This record gives sequence, C-alpha cells and structure tokens, in this order.
Amino acid sequence: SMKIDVVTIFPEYLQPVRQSLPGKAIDAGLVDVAVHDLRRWTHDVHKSVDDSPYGGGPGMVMKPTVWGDALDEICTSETLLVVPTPAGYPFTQETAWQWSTEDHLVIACGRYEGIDQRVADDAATRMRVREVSIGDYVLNGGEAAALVIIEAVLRLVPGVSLLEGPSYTRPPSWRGMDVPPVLLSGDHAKIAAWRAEQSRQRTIERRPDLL
Amino acid sequence: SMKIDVVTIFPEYLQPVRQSAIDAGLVDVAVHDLRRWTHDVHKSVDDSPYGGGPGMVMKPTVWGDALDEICTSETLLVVPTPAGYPFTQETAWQWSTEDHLVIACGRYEGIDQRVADDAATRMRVREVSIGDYVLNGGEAAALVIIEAVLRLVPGVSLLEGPSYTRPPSWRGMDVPPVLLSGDHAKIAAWRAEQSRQRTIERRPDLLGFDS
Ligand SMILES: OB(O)c1ccc2cc[nH]c2c1
Ligand SMILES: OB(O)c1ccc2cc[nH]c2c1
Repeated sequence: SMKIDVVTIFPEYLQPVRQSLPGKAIDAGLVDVAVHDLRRWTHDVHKSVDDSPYGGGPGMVMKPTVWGDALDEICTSETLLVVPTPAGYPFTQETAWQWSTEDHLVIACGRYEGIDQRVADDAATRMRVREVSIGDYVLNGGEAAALVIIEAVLRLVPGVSLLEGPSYTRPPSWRGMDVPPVLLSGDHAKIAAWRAEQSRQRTIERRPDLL
Repeated sequence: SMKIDVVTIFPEYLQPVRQSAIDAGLVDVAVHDLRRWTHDVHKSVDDSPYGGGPGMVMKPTVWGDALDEICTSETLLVVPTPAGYPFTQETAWQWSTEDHLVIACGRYEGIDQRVADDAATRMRVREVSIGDYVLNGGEAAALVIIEAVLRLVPGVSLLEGPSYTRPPSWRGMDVPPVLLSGDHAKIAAWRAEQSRQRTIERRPDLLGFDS
C-alpha cells in the first residue's frame, strides 16, 4: 500500500527501522521500505558525491549529476519526493497525516552543505517535491530526519491544541508521592475536568505559542 | 569530555549512533536495556493507567532503580515527550558543555510522572519535544538530540539559501551567474536576499509574521 525508498551515503543508518516493521504488515503487502547507497550512481573510480560550492564558502555541495541519475531510476510520476533540510517548510503532525495516504515516498538524504538546488528544481517539473525541516536545529545530514518522518507517517497507515497532562499507574504510593486521589474517585466527569485543567496549565508553562 | 547514557527497552534501535566523535574519543555513548532492572520472570515494565484511558503506562519502580544506578547529582536527565518544552538550537548549544547526559526513552503511552518528579529532587531534569509530531517512542528523538548536541562539543535567525556546484550548466539549468562572477560583495548581497526570501515563504514566524 505504501512504498518508501530512501537514498543515502550511509545506508546502515536506516537498518533500525527496516527491522522494526511488523511482519504482518509486510506479509500483507501494506508496507515496504528499501534503502539505497547513493554511491551506486557515481561516475568515477573515486566514487565522488560532493564538490566545492560556487560563489565560495565553507564545506561542500552534493553533485547534481549523481543525484539526477539516482532519482531518474527510483522515482515515477506518482512519487512524492521528500528532501529533509534545515531550510525547509515545517514537518508537523498535519504533514504526517497527509503523507500517510501516499503510494510512493522517496526520501533524499543530504550531507555536507546540502544538495545542488537544480536537483529539486528539475524533479519538480515532473513530480511533487517537499523540502522539510523536522525542528529548529541543525543536524549533520538528513538520515536522522528520515527516521523521524518514516516513524511519524507509518504509524498512521491503516494496518501497520493542548498538551497531554501527566500519567500514573501502580503502585498508588511511591517514594513519598501519591497518585492524585481524583483519579481513584470513580467520578469520571470530575476526572475529565481535572485532566483538562492539567493540560491547560502545562500548555501555558511549556508552549505559550499554542495559545 | 562528555558521557551520554541512553535507557530503552529497544537497545538495538540505537545502533545508528555508531555514526561516531566516539572514534575520536572525546565523547562516550552507552546504551542500557531497561529490562535489566526488573525482577519478575516476565520482565513487565508497563501497567494500565489510573483514572482511565487507552494504552499502558511505564511503571515508576523499574525506572527508579535504573536511574538510581546511572545518575548522579551532576547529571542532566533528558526525557523526550510530545508534551515537553521545545528542543531548539539554543538547547543544543546549552547541553553541549555538559559532563553527563542521561536520556530516558519511553514507549507505550509514556512514563509515570513520578519518575521525573522524584529525579528532580536530586538532579536537573528536562522534558523536551523535538517537534510537533507523534512518534512510537523516545528512541528516534534520542538520536536527533545526540546528533544536534555532539556536533557542537568543543573538539568536534534566517534560513540558508540555495547552493550549487559543477557543472555551471546542467539539463539546461544554469547556476546563477552572480555566483560565477568572483564579486564577493555582489555574491554576499545575492545570498542575503535569497535567504530572507526563503525565510518569508517557508518560516515567516522567524521574522515576526503570522503562520
Ligand atoms: O537539521 B536538519 O534538518 C538537516 C537535514 C539535511 C541536511 C544535509 C546536511 N545537513 C543537514 C541537516
Ligand atoms: O513524539 B515524541 O516526541 C515521543 C516521545 C516519547 C514517547 C513515548 C511514547 N511515545 C512517545 C513519543
């Protein structure tokens, strides 16, 4: 039902998620995740994936000729091409819900100072392209962002406001701290009102932006 | 010199962290199986929630014993959660000069709140969200935090605009001519404008605008 292809110079980084897929979902053909080494599409004996930036500056830029060949082979007209980058649109739960009904995601993982912009611009003339940031911080490359996106999207695939407040379980008293007595009261309308107020307080303290 | 301890019921999920820094040896990262601290033959770590609700909650008893052994009063205890304070670049800079991080990874519907409250009587505790989306547990968040922090350890605003490298013409698409001009002032000005242009389109909040 959904195919995900990931392209990276560090394919071992994605082995965790591959193994973590439920066997029943793979057997039922609901999901398939494949990982590809970008160096398969290099042109030279030194397997070069990067080169110096035009206009000067620090670091290196990933080569358009290598990426163009990789995406030509892996993508089709139905592909949603996902490019993690700290300069992207924000990736949120709404994004995850939208992508959860797609037939084919391809995730292009960059390194160094990113991928030559002509790769995305060319791809966008024949498929849908989405440059996205998973948060306001800088990573070394796109692989950890790909793990986050794969997890958040696939858990919404059929088969595979305010902040939530505190949770409790047994025992009822632990290291001098008792579970809030209202949760043991059997008054379920009161419990719901108590949880709402805990959620309001936590949102004011930790995420005033949400209000 | 930093030490990072990660506690989880899925230690195998943390092996992408062998993308080193660790090789250099200024940082040490160790992964611990929470089930090591259980006592029953079935190694139970979870129980149904007080007050009702779907799912299960991780028991405080097992976590308390694990953290007793791993943490000291100097530890910064990090707890990934969708209900946390935001983890940002500023957070990453702050944590980059810490001697000891311990990252407690939850599963199910999270960890009994008394674990963090008890720990806070002895050490500094930080509940944090890496972004506005829901994962299946804290492990992918741990990987994101480790990468954002370690790249800042000594010895290791606006959005970045587009980058380019050779060849100067590819598939009929040209690198912006100013980047080939060798005029540092004109290049700096073009780049500044591309960045502010990308920021208003993708992240207007960074410049104090709606949405
Ligand atoms: O911070 B991140 O979202 C991110 C994503 C992709 C690349 C490529 C090179 N650095 C990157 C950082
Ligand atoms: O979305 B996340 O930031 C996150 C973090 C921890 C847990 C534990 C259970 N679900 C979780 C989700």
